[PDB]
Amino acid sequence: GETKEDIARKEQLKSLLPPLDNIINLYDFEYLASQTLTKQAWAYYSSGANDEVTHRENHNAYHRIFFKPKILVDVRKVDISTDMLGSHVDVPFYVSATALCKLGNPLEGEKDVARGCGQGVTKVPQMISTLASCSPEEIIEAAPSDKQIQWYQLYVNSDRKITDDLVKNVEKLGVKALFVTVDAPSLGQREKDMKLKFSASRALSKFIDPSLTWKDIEELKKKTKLPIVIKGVQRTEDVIKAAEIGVSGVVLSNHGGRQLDFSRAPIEVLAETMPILEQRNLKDKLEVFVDGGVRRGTDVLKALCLGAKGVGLGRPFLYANSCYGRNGVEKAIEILRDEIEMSMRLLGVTSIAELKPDLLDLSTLKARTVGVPNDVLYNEVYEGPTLTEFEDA
Amino acid sequence: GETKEDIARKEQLKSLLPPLDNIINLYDFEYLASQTLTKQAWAYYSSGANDEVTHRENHNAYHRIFFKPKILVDVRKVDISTDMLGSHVDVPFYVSATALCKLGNPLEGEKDVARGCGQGVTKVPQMISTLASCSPEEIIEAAPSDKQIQWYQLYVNSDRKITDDLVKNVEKLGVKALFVTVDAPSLGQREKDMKLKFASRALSKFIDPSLTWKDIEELKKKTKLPIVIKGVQRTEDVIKAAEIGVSGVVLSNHGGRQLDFSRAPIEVLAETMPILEQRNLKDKLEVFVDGGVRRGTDVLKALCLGAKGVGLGRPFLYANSCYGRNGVEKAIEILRDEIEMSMRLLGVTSIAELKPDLLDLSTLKARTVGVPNDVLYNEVYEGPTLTEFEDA
Amino acid sequence: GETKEDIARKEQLKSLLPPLDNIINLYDFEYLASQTLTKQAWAYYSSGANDEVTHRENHNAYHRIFFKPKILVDVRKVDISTDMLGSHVDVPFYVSATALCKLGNPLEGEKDVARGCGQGVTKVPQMISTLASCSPEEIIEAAPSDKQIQWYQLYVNSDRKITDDLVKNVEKLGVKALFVTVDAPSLGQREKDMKLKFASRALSKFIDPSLTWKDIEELKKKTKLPIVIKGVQRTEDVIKAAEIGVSGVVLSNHGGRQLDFSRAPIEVLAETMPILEQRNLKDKLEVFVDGGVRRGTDVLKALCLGAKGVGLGRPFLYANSCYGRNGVEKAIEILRDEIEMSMRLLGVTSIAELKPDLLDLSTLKARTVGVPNDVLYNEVYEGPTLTEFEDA
Amino acid sequence: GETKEDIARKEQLKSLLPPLDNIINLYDFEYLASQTLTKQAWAYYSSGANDEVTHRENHNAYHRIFFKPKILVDVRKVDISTDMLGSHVDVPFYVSATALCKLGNPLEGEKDVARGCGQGVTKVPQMISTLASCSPEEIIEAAPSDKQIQWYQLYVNSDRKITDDLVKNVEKLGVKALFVTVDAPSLGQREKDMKLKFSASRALSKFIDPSLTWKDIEELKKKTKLPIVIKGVQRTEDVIKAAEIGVSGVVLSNHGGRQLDFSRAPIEVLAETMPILEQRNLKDKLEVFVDGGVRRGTDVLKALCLGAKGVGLGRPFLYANSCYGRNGVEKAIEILRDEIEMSMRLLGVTSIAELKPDLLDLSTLKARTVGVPNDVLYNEVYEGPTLTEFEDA
Ligand SMILES: Cc1cc2nc3c(=O)[nH]c(=O)nc-3n(C[C@H](O)[C@H](O)[C@H](O)COP(=O)(O)O)c2cc1C
Ligand SMILES: Cc1cc2nc3c(=O)[nH]c(=O)nc-3n(C[C@H](O)[C@H](O)[C@H](O)COP(=O)(O)O)c2cc1C
Ligand SMILES: Cc1cc2nc3c(=O)[nH]c(=O)nc-3n(C[C@H](O)[C@H](O)[C@H](O)COP(=O)(O)O)c2cc1C
Ligand SMILES: Cc1cc2nc3c(=O)[nH]c(=O)nc-3n(C[C@H](O)[C@H](O)[C@H](O)COP(=O)(O)O)c2cc1C
Repeated sequence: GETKEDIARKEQLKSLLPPLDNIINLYDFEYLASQTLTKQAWAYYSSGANDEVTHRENHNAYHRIFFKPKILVDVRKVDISTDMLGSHVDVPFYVSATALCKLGNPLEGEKDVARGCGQGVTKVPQMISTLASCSPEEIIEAAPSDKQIQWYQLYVNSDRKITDDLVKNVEKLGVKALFVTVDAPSLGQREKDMKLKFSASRALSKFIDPSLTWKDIEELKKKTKLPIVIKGVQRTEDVIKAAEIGVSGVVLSNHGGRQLDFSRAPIEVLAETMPILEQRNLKDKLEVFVDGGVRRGTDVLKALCLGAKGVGLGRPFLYANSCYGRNGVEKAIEILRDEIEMSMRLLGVTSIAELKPDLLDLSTLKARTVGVPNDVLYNEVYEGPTLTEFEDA
Repeated sequence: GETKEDIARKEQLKSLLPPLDNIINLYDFEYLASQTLTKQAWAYYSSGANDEVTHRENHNAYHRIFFKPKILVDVRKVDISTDMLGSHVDVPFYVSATALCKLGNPLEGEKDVARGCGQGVTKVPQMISTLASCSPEEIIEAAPSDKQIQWYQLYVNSDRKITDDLVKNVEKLGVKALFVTVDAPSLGQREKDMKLKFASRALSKFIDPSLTWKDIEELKKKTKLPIVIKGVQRTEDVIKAAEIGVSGVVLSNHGGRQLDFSRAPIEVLAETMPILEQRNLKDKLEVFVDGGVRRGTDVLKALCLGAKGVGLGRPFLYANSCYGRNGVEKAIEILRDEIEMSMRLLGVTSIAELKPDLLDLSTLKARTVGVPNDVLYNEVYEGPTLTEFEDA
Repeated sequence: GETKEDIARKEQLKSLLPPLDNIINLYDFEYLASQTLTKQAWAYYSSGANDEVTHRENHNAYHRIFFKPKILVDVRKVDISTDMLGSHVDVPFYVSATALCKLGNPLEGEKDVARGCGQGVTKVPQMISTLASCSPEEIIEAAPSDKQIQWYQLYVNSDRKITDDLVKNVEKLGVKALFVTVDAPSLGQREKDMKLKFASRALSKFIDPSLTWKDIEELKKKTKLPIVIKGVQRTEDVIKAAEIGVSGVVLSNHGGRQLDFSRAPIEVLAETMPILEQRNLKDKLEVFVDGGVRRGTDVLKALCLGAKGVGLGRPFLYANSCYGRNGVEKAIEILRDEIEMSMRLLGVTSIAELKPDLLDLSTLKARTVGVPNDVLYNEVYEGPTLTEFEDA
Repeated sequence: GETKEDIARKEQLKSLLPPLDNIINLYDFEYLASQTLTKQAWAYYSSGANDEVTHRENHNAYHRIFFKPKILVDVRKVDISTDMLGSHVDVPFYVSATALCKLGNPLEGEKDVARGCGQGVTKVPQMISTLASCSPEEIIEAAPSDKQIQWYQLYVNSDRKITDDLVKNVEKLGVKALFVTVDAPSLGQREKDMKLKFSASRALSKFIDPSLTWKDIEELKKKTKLPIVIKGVQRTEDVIKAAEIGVSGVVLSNHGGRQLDFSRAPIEVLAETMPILEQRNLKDKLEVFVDGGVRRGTDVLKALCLGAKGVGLGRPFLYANSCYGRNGVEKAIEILRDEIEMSMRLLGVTSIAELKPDLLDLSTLKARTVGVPNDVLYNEVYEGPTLTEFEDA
């Protein structure tokens, strides 16, 4: 597993971690994390399914979208607060569920992302994983603010009793909503992870029931008063099905590219979906969230302009928590918050409600390309232009 | 040819081959093979025609297709079995014909891919090349299961007697079908191959460059075995095949080893099936595709577009070369699981349910060639940097 | 900040600067500058907002446009002079406002770009920044030719008195126009800049984030100088500008230093001019563009799409920093010749003849984002190799 | 200029030149040439205008075109001969004019490309440059076969007398056609070249008259009986003008990307042009040639399928001539000849006349793209999948 030279090196790098407020963007936590986490943790956290195409595409598709900002608009004041699943929130984003947080943060785990989401002036919703390291009660008890909200992400067990009880329990504990994950009926093949464990129905586990169906969701809807959100939808047809059975929302997601490879970028699915919901006379019947590859405030703004109620982030927070703990999570939150406010100003709007599609240039949303392979001989032999040089010393 | 240093190094690497069950995907057999095979074998197996554009494009075109998976579907059970050329098969894929397998596996050659296809719980169809190292007899005799099926890939000889006899022979031996290759009337230029050995020359009397449709029509009369035209590259020829009544075609370009700039078979498949329907030829033909298939999801996409089966060449060749029969069996297991695992996440439970509504085909045509790089602008530009650790 | 090793190295490189007439293109000044400026100056000048996507896109979008040149046309004589904001100018381009020029040129700052714009045979308009290092007076006083024109770029202060006075002042001083910048109500995040120094903070009372159209309408009444709204990024705002009657706009995003993912001004220009015509606003406004312009052909494309003038920021900044006033003059000569030389090959003889039929705009919209690289497939693949020389 | 270490090194590499028949493709001559030619020659030959975008695009646009080959066709026999400007030729390609051939081949210059074009079984047309190193008569006299044809490329001089006489002269000498170049009224800026000479109307030279117009061509048409071809056309409007004044043809060209940068790939201009010539009832009134970036037989086949009468090549032959002389040129010719025949067989046709557009897939001819710039931080921090490794020795 983790060698002595591995351990020795990382321990030394951890003492050279730069001061938390020298961290400029979310990628910085990722770099530091990639150098300090154990092989196992890094592998667990950073991997995606198979070739990890979807994992990267989730992020790159945001780049097929450009802005059409308004100028000469009074932008002295800006408000990025909004509402999600019935609760008022300070920001348009949230921490999505990430199992085994103790892998990167052994002592605090999820309790630290909870403190991170409520200890600062900006209280951010935290989605709690079913497969979390810590227990539900300790995670919820660690929340430092009564104003902060927490959501419980649920995997339905083959043993429904366990699930029914867990729901009664988290509801008693005070979570504001249930996100039931449906994109993992089977475990995705994360190969970086698999290589380390060298130091078909095997992907199924009764812990997560591969037989979950819409009927099952309809019944769950009857057993609880908590808003229900179907997490992991990847096509418009299922957003419509969700709206028709009456759940509160869906999160357009592919599990951060950790499940089906070649699932589309949720931002693209979002673009296709909202207009169709209007055509089907389902506008606003559902609250639609997206996650995957979101790393910049402008990523969030694009999602909001296309109609997302909220934008989730997984890995960035995981890395912040692992390298700097609760304070890292708070920092991450501050960085994202500011990127959103500053770009909203430049966009020329002053509130989340004003983020609409006419602010986006969607004309090239479909330019997802695959180039003809490189003419290696032609390019190898070719010699490009060179810059002028300084005089010989 | 193969030097002493070459031999010394490779022999040592072969003893460091990792344990067969540490092999995660098809690319792993390729990497190992590339470091252990002889220059000649590697060059022979890994090369494509001219600039090898099509060889790579065959694979890359699969990436112009995305999935539109169904969720909240009972995927506890999944079945990837199907039927090809009248026979029931455990999987939707097969081993395509690859001549000279003894180059990578000197002792067993094709006999080892045969054992690999039937020695495990999953019996996979094996297409036997005309130019195989081993004899038809010994390759078919090597098959360990009576349930496994074998197909014979045929090159029509200028000497038709030789061909007529070979057909009677393989038919007597029990092969379930005849795949007659039509994309190699002349040998493509594999330059990696040629460098090592340092236009009427591309024609050999072995493969008759004069083969025409009439010839196929007559072959149809001389045998009872289903006939499949291997190497179709345009819709017009799929239609001609359906019209002369053969059993199927395999949309292929010889793994990019023949005409460079032939399109990705997956693309030709996407264009073809709808046209077959319009021409009232739906299901008259069984359509297979090969070329650049390396992941289960590649296979699923082909199946959703209507392919009856998906063939793989090189991947199996590499497995056979590095790990022999067990390698082939391993490759088979890897592909089998990739297909089942992703079929579940796709939200379907059988090959029949794999249809085009499961695919996002909106960008199938985004095969691009970028404007050349502005080298001075990019060279001088300095991109953003990541934060750094404190100075030790 | 700037270390001893830094200083020692750069001072030595500055004495090895090549002779000014060995400088072939604008990129050469950029390379030299990047090796000689202080970390602070380089970071300040070369940075863009966040990921710097727009900064680069501003330049790259010019490459989505190709030429459809006329041949067999008498191009013995060529004229690239034109008119901007009521004044005749020798060239179709200008020096856009760049604050803190003393960072790269401590002794002369902006006074040196002024001398550069008028000391040669080609007099180029110079836009003077509000945040310049030098004072308005001294920059205008430094102008060596009475024929050269200067424009004042203005940031409206929260304290309008300061602004009203500054306007009376620059107007008295003789500037030919007022460019009021509207794309920086808040300061963009230049991260290269920030690393060296190791959301209401992005607002300074210097640049009033509350500026609106009404404010511009009133400014129009307090001055006789033509007014140009600098920093327009969408067609709706070009139309609003035309409707309130200002003299023009400059399609710009602050050289990618403000909102990341704002589009390439050239693209916004292509979309805008035809719409202005449809709205019966043809010629009511003079439209300028800036951002990523580095070659004469970039300028020609902007002109063919209807731009009245094309501005350049960084290129001139780099020339001024490395070679001072003479560098600016050199840059001016380089761009001047690139424009004339390519206008001849384009087959036209004057700025007026630069129209869109000279451009191929069919792929203007091919701004793409590729599917991520299949790393295993590409890593394992071995491309063709070139023949080699005999073994020595 | 050329240093002692430069000279010493190159002289040694020239003795290590591999045997001529070990040369597999045109790129091989380019590599060898790039290592053996003098700085000056290489710079002169390999450079294009400004950023050299068009130079590379000329070649890459061929890659936006794919084949739709016919199978089950008797392809035992194949014929790649055709006719150009009234003469029967063994191949569908030719050597385009390249000034100063003595730069790469000091002793023989153009005389060697002439011997190379006629000494073998395949006689290839040779276009002779006005700015050639050798004299017209010696170049024409060096032709070893009476069956081989030569064309004279003309630059019209400000002093028309000189031009009128030169035409009378080359016509007396026996050239079969006049290609008058019109894409160089002014000299393009080849910067690799300029850098070496450190070891506005300055681009004009009365030697090449910048005032040439259509009228001038009409009159030239009256002063000679040789077919005239306007070399350097870059838009459809001028192909139509040429057809209307009655010249024999045009060569869709941009001077190998050595003149206007951002001129289009001639193959693309060809695709657009031929259909328009038919619509305008001008089909076959003109013979249309293309040049630029052609390096493979399939490049040639694509051009022919789109209606080109012949395909020219510049640099490849220049490099072959420079490194191996007359025999190199002959080799180059053999390589191209075979690539064309072998791929024609696989295409499923047996003669040049059968090369038509239904053999091409033109659906993506317009996918000439410019990607959104790279998200450097995201890609830098990302860590891709790795291949399995051999056991530790
Ligand atoms: C290490 C890791 C563990 C995760 N565990 C869960 C989980 O237990 N339940 C769940 O619903 N989603 C899980 N997710 C998915 C996230 O909730 C979310 O979809 C994803 O992280 C968003 O992508 P991003 O990481 O690119 O922002 C996990 C993601 C990661 C990276
Ligand atoms: C080394 C090698 C030898 C081959 N020999 C034959 C052959 O004799 N007959 C035939 O029909 N196809 C032959 N093929 C082509 C395959 O049947 C198949 O079309 C191709 O390998 C599919 O491409 P892939 O390798 O990317 O999967 C050969 C391919 C390779 C790589
Ligand atoms: C270092 C620097 C300082 C600038 N300062 C100003 C300013 O004070 N006012 C303004 O209107 N624009 C300012 N700009 C933007 C320029 O006027 C112009 O829009 C931009 O430089 C054009 O982009 P380019 O550098 O790629 O040519 C500045 C640009 C740079 C690079
Ligand atoms: C070094 C060099 C010199 C050239 N000289 C001439 C010339 O004197 N006259 C002319 O009409 N074309 C000239 N050309 C252009 C060629 O005739 C032809 O257009 C070009 O080489 C085709 O591009 P390619 O080199 O990529 O094949 C020259 C090209 C090169 C590379």
